[PDB]
Amino acid sequence: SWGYREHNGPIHWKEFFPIADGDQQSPIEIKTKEVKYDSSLRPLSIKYDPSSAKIISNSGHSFNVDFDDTENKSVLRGGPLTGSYRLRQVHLHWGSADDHGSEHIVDGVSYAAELHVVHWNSDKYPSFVEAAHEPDGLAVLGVFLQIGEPNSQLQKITDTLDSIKEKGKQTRFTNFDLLSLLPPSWDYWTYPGSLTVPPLLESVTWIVLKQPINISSQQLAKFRSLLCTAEGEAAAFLVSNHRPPQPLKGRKVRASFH
Ligand SMILES: Cc1cc(=O)[nH]c(SCC(=O)c2ccc(S(N)(=O)=O)c(Cl)c2)n1
Ligand SMILES: [Zn+2]
Repeated sequence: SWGYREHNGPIHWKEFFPIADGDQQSPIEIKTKEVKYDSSLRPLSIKYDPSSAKIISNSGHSFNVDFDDTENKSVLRGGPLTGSYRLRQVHLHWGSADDHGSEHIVDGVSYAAELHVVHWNSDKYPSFVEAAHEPDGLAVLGVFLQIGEPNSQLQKITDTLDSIKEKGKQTRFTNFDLLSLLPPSWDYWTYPGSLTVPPLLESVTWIVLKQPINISSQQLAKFRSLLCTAEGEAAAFLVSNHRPPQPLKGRKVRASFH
């Protein structure tokens, strides 16, 4: 099965999922002199209910905070989006070293990690599952992490990781104030792309915030202790789980600011 190890990592994914070589793949290099300022883009309209968070799990590929998306308590609107995108899931990407952990790269600068906040278009689709197969179905907010002072909201996640070390394990997790976790500035870049993991579907409107948030080196290192392997399998650690940048193939990256 797919992963980030030598045999099963990003270079080999095209072997099980050919769209890995598609024309709208993510992540990408963001080259700021090539981005087009677009005055029709709107500021982000963000509403996240801290009670929406319910469970945190180890998928084998990252941790997932899953949100109750039964109704429209936590939604993203504005930005490049038409209509209302419902919060589903938060997860993180990192690398084995603090200087190279993010998926999107900005003029060659990788960050220490990158948080993804995944939402789905419930104004057009009846479920996440249906939305995930259409070009306008998903919207992902990408937030960079840089090493700095410890982050008291991320401490809440790190404190759970010992209880979910094995692939498949879950624990309850709620009262998570995702709105306060975001950086001061919500200036962003946006482009049409894909999931950055298999099945790599080309259904995502990416919204990548320019300003990073801080995490300490000790908090970040805790994520690398997660196993990519299940209880009863030979242990291997998820030291790195970021996909390299993919060809832009003529897509327009736009900025909400200039
Ligand atoms: C978000 C979610 C909930 C769920 O129940 N199942 C799944 S399958 C994984 C998936 O669809 C997915 C994974 C990664 C991403 S990412 N790395 O943020 O481009 C996305 Cl948009 C979607 N994903
Ligand atoms: Zn992701």
